[PDB]
Amino acid sequence: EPLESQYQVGPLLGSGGFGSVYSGIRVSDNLPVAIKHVEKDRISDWGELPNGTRVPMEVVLLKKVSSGFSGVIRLLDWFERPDSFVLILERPEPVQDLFDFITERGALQEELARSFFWQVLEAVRHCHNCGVLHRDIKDENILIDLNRGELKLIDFGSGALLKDTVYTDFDGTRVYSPPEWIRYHRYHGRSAAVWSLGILLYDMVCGDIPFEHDEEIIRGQVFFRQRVSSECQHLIRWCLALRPSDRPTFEEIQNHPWMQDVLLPQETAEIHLHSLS
Ligand SMILES: N#Cc1ccc(Cc2cc(O)n3ncc(C(=O)Nc4ccc(F)cc4)c3n2)cc1
Repeated sequence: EPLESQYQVGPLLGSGGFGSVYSGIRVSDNLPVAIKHVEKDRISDWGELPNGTRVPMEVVLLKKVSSGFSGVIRLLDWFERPDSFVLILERPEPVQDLFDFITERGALQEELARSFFWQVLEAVRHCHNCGVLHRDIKDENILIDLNRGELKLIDFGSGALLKDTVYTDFDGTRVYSPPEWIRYHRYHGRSAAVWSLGILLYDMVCGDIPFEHDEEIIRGQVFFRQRVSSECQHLIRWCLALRPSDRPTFEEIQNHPWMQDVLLPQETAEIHLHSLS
């Protein structure tokens, strides 16, 4: 029942101002897991479990999205310690984050970018349907299950319950934040999400993000540094519309001409991932 008897703890995987994550194995079935520790003192957002339990908002959100759909890394279990919470998360093997993947490969071929972006969209839709807003969509928060060619969202440490009214707080990544936040400190969940997806898509096909400074975000002029098709440029520019109401809905994105004929995840892996080149 204690954490230490159910799981064998291994070396560090990663960390940050969000938490520290270790490799692990569930003793009962040898299932590979990831073990994330969060300091109670570093937690700003608290939530309530349906049985009235004070936990980190991150746990609340994870639980809501953690039914079997495989586009998010699921929370298998959690533990409370005197000064921390411990999250047991699934761990695909082999696995690589999208940030490292792009860095390794440079800009992605559009067929691959299409597959990846489509899966991210499906994963984000899943989250919204579960009443959860991620608020930090970016390459570092996306894992690739290399064998299956399936992408998985991680790190709901900056997330919130999804609502239809204005958010006046943001603790996600600034260069992925929309102009309305930069200018007015106000945004709506879905349209800000679409903005971040526009940045993500650009990063996929160009190998780097489009904006570095606040003035660039506010200007909203997108320059392409890599060869990118006219349909992909159009979708990107659309997602990066300065006015939130001018941005496409998720329906409109997925009905966009650039998005048609997406590969299945296993196809994607066979063509693009199972290779030395
Ligand atoms: N690659 C990589 C990879 C990606 C991120 C990290 C650090 C990190 C930081 C963080 O604040 N959070 N918050 C949640 C996760 C998480 O779920 N990470 C994770 C899960 C399964 C897995 F197989 C690998 C990482 C997480 N990871 C480590 C390894």
